[PDB]
Amino acid sequence: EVETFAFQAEIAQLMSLIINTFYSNKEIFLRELISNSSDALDKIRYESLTDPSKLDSGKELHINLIPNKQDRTLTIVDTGIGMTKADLINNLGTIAKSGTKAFMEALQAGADISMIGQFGVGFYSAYLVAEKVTVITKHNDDEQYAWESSAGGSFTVRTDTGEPMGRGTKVILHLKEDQTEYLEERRIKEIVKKHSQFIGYPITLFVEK
Ligand SMILES: Cn1c(=O)oc2cc(S(N)(=O)=O)ccc21
Repeated sequence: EVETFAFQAEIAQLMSLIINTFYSNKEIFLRELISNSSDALDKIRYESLTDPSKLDSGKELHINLIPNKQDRTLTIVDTGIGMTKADLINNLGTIAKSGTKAFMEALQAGADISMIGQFGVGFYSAYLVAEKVTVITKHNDDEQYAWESSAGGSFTVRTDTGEPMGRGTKVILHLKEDQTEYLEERRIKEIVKKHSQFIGYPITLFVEK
């Protein structure tokens, strides 16, 4: 059972701007997604401070980076708080409408796309390098869901029947044909060292056969 939704007009405009603007510094997508994962891990850690049972779905707080050259996917996995179905539909738990408004005013006033994260809509920087993005997520208060969009004004949400995750979020980037450098081990390490050196959770870069 697959539900198809239209993006709010402002969010469709944001993804069009990300996809169509000439902007060479695409590597910041990874910083933005890792920062999102850190934020989600902060949230479940804070909740566990007064209620330890919130970690019954998994005690480890970490971030894994999983490149797959056969599938041409880069997957960012975290064991953070996750998102409910309502969160997914409401722009993946962001205030994307007012964030897009502020971001686009900043762009016409000196800013560049690399500062997208200061406006709370850094997730959509995934479309700098991905033709399609799948988000698998599991929140303690809801079931496991899959969100997916190839932009173009719509996204889908369905119940996920894949591997159960316990708790957290998995962002699967289906990379553009000319963006496969972000599957290379040395390129990912360089980006993590450059932009994510002070993230307070272990980041594990998986290797391939
Ligand atoms: C293939 N794959 C995937 O799609 O998500 C994964 C998560 C893990 S984890 N973080 O549990 O080691 C390991 C492998 C995968």
